[PDB]
Amino acid sequence: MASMERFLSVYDEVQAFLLDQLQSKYEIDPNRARYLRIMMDTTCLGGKYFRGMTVVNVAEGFLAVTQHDEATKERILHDACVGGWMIEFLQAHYLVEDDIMDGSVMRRGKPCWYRFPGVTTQCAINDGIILKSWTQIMAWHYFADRPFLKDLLCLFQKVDYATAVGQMYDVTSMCDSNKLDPEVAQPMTTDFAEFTPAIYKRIVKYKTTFYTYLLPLVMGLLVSEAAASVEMNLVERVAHLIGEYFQVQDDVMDCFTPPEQLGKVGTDIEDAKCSWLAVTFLGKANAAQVAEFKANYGEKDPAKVAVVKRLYSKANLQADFAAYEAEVVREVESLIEQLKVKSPTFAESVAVVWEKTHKR
Amino acid sequence: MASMERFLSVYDEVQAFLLDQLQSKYEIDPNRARYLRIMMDTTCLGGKYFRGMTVVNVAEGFLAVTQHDEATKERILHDACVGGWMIEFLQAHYLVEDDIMDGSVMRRGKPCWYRFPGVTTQCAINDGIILKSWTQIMAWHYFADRPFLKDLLCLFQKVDYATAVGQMYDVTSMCDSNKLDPEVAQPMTTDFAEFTPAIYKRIVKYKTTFYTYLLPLVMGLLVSEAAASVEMNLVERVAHLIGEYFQVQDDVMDCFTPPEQLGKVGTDIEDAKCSWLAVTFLGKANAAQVAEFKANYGEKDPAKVAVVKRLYSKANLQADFAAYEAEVVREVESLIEQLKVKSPTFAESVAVVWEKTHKR
Ligand SMILES: O=[N+]([O-])c1ccc(O)c(O)c1
Ligand SMILES: O=[N+]([O-])c1ccc(O)c(O)c1
Ligand SMILES: [Zn+2]
Ligand SMILES: [Zn+2]
Ligand SMILES: [Zn+2]
Ligand SMILES: [Zn+2]
Repeated sequence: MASMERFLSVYDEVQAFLLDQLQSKYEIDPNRARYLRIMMDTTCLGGKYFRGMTVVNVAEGFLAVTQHDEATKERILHDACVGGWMIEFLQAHYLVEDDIMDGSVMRRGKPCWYRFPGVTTQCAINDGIILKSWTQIMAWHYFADRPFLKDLLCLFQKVDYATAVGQMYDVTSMCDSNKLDPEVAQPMTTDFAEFTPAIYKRIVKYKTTFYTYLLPLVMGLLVSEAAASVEMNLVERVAHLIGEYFQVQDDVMDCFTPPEQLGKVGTDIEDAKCSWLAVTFLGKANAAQVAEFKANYGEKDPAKVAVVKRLYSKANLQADFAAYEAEVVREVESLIEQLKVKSPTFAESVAVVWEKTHKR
Repeated sequence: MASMERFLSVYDEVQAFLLDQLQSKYEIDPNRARYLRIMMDTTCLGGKYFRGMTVVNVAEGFLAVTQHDEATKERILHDACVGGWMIEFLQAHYLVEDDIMDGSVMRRGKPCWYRFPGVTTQCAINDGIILKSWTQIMAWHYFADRPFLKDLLCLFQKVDYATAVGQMYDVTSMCDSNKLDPEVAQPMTTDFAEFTPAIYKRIVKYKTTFYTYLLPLVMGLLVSEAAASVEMNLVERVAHLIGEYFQVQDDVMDCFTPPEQLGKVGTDIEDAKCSWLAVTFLGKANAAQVAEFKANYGEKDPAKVAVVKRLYSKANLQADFAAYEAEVVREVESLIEQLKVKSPTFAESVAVVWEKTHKR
C-alpha cells in the first residue's frame, strides 16, 4: 500500500474513533460532533503532511532491512501513521492559536479558522485546545500496550513545551529583553541590538525545529524500536540544522514570494519580526543603511515597508542566502556521513528529508 | 508540618525547578525567566487552592491508617503536593484562556492576565499554553519512577479533554444546536428550548466537575496507591454531584453577589449563558414571564439586565435553590454512606470536601 494513501486512510480511522468516543463517553450530540469534524478537517488537512509522513518514511526505511512478520509490518506502519497524525494535530493546534495571537488573515489561501463566521475567537481558542488534547487521546488509545508509549509521550510533551517556549522567543523578539515587564506596555526596540545570528537561531530552534524535524525523526525511530540504532546527538544536530534552513526559507518567502503563491500576505516587516532578512541586513549594513532601516522597520505604513524591501533588494541578500545555503549543504552532508556509522538506513531517510526541504 | 505550608513550600520548589530547567535545557535568558516567574505567580497563586489541597487531604487521610516509614510519609505528601499543583496549573491554563475567550475584565479583584499592559492577548494565549505544558513537565520530573505515573497521566489527559469539551458545551449553550455551522454566524436562540436541566447538567459535568472534584479525589488515591480501596463508580457519582452544586452556587453568585465581594462584574445574563437561574426560571414561568424573559435576556442594555434580575427575584428562585440544596445534601450523604462500605477513611475525606463546598 502506498504510504500517502495509508496515511490518509488512518486519518479517516482516527477521526471516526475520536468522534465515536465523544458520543459514547462524553455525551456529545450530532451537531457538535459535526462542528468538531469540520474543525478537524479544516485545521488538520490541506498541507503537504511533510511532518507526519516523515514518521512513516523513517519506519518504511527500517522495514526494508529488518525481519518481521507481515502483521508486524502492518502494525508498525499503522503506528507510524497514528504518530504522524499526532504531530500534524499538534501543528494544527499551534497554527490555530498562532493565527489568533498574530491577527493573521489567511493561511494556505483560506481564512484562518478563527475568522470563519460561525467560529469566532471565543470558540477557536478552545478548538485549538481540543486539537492538542486529541494528540493524547489518540496516543493512549492506539499505543496503550506499546513498549514505546512512555518514551513517545515524554518526547512529545518536551517538544510541545519547546515549541511554546520558542513562540515566546518569537513574539518578544522585537522588544529589548531588559524592558520585559508584565506591568508595562512593551515598546519596540530602537537599537536592534538583539537582532543577532545567535538570538535568531534560538527563536528558530525552539519555535519550529523541534516539532518539524526532531519529533518526526525520533517518532519514526520509536515506532520502529530503532532508537538504539542511531547516535541521538547526531539526530538532534541534523534536525536543528535542517529546521533552521526551513525557517530561513520561510522568512525569505514572507517578504518576496507573491501572496497568490505564498497563500497569505506576509507582514514580518510590519510586525518587526527578528527575521533572517533583518538579521542578515543589519550584519552587513553601513551606518546610513542602519539608520534608514530603523526609520522604517516595524511600521504598518506601506511606504515604509516598501523602503525596507528595497533596502533588502539593494543589499543583495539573495547572495547571502546562497552562501548560507552552501554552508548548510556542506554541514548536512557531513552529519549524514556520520549517521552512516551506526545506521546507513536512517542516514538515507535523513538524506531524503533534506532533499525534500532543499527543493521546496 | 501543616498541610498548607507544605503545599506552599512545594510551589516554591516546583517553580525553582521549572525555571532552572528553562535555563539549563531551553536556553532561557534572565529577563524572560523573570517574566515567566511573574506569569506563574499571577496566574497560579491567590485562590483558595481547594483543588490542590484536596489531593493533600486525601493522602493525609490514608497516612493516618496505613503503616509507612517516615520517609515514605514524606514522599507521599510531597507527591500529593506536586499532583495538587498540577491541578492548580491546569486550572490556571483554563482561566487564562477562558478570560481571553470571554472578554473578561477582572478575576479575583485584579485584571485578567491578558489585560496586563506588558502581556497582551498575543502573549497571554501562549502563556496559557505554557501553564498547561508545565503540568506535564512537573509530572515527568517528580513522578518518573513512580508506579502510578501511567495511571495519573492518563487520568489527567482525560480530565483535560473533558474540560475542553465542557468549554465547548458552555460557549455554545445559547445557540440552537441544529444551526451550529462554522460557515454561518451564530444567532442566539429565540425559543430557549435547550435551556433544560439535562442540558445544563451536561455543561457543568464536563466544564468543571472533572477537574474540580474528580481529578483531585482520584489523584489523592493514586499517590496513596489506594485506588483499589474504593468503589470508583461511587467516586465519580459523588464528584459529579458535589461539582454540580459548586457550579450552581457560582451561577447564583454571578447574578446576585455584589461585585466587590464577587471579585468581578458578573455578565451571565448579557452573555445569554445557560445558567441554573435561567433554567430554573424557565422551568416555573408562565407564558407572560417567558415572553418577558425572551425580550430581555442576552442583551448588554443595563435596563434589560435589570428586567431579568427582577424576574428572577419575583420568581422566588432562592426557594428553588433551597430545595435543590436539600436534595443534594440528601444524595451526597447517601453516597458517603456507600463509600464507607470499602473505605471509611475516604468517605470522611469526601465528607470534608462536601462540608467545605456547602459552607462556601
Ligand atoms: O519541508 N520539507 O520538505 C520537510 C519539512 C519537515 C519534515 O519533517 C520533512 O521531512 C520535510
Ligand atoms: O469549594 N470547595 O470547598 C471545594 C472545591 C473543590 C474541591 O476539590 C474541594 O475539595 C472543595
Ligand atoms: Zn506567530
Ligand atoms: Zn513566517
Ligand atoms: Zn467561559
Ligand atoms: Zn460563573
